[PDB]
Amino acid sequence: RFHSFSFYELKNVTNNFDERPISVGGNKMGEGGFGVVYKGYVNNTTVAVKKLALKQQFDQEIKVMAKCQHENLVELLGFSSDGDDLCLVYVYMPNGSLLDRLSCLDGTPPLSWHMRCKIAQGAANGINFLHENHHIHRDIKSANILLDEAFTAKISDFGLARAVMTSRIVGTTAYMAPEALRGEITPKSDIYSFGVVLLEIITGLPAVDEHREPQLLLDIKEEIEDEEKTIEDYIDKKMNDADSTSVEAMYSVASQCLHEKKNKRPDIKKVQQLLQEMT
Ligand SMILES: CN(C)[C@H]1CC[C@H](Nc2ncnc3[nH]cc([C@H]4CC[C@H](C(N)=O)CC4)c23)CC1
Repeated sequence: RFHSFSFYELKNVTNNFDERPISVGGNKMGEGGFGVVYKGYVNNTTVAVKKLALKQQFDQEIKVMAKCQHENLVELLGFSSDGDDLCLVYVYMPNGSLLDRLSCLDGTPPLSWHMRCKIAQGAANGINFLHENHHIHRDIKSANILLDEAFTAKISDFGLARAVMTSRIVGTTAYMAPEALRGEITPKSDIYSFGVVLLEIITGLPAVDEHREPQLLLDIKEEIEDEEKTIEDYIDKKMNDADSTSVEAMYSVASQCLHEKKNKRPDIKKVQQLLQEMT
């Protein structure tokens, strides 16, 4: 099981929940709609503390994380429920998110094609574990693929995860399958979202850019298919080791995951096999 941390302990290790960025000497790593993420130091070890700011997503995170322990999923160390605020304690990921590394946020070097292939394989191994254990993530995106000291991919944020139709449509629209947008709950929707992640890895482009044509990255599949553009035209130029053949083998996997008809998309086990054959 997990550790029950006291609020006071979490308060002094996050320097009284210092909201100043790390870049100016504070403890704030990033904020989202459901809280603030702080850098902490417990057992000399660095930790990530999400102080929540909702209670259902707290319990859903603990529920899914108690059941799901894999090499390619972030690990939750514990939580704090007793004290003024709810916190979630995780293992620290020194290389942040795949989104940030692909955008080279804060001046970090571009990821090589070799690093990118491993991350794709890793993230897929994580999705396969989730699907084998009958869980649908519902928010597969690069911001939710974290990177450790060896740049091993770790799927994060199981707040919207589910063990089919719903009224409460959730996820990130730039990554969502057409049927997910209509209200269907299916593991096939996670496959589609992973296809967008593969496109981000090949291109280094964000899934949505309001000041770009096309605004949505998934739309380049149409441009390539209708021979208006090539996959080579889109390949991230911030790489020196991107081999044409393996880039084409990854784009084929991405194109397959982005099939508009959910039943024509491969299952996650087929995705792993395809990404393995690529290397
Ligand atoms: C924009 N950018 C600066 C981001 C800012 C947040 C960072 N988060 C992390 N950083 C390093 N170690 C980590 N371990 C675990 C996590 C996250 C914490 C938040 C959790 C949640 N349920 O929302 C998911 C797991 C984490 C990632 C980078």
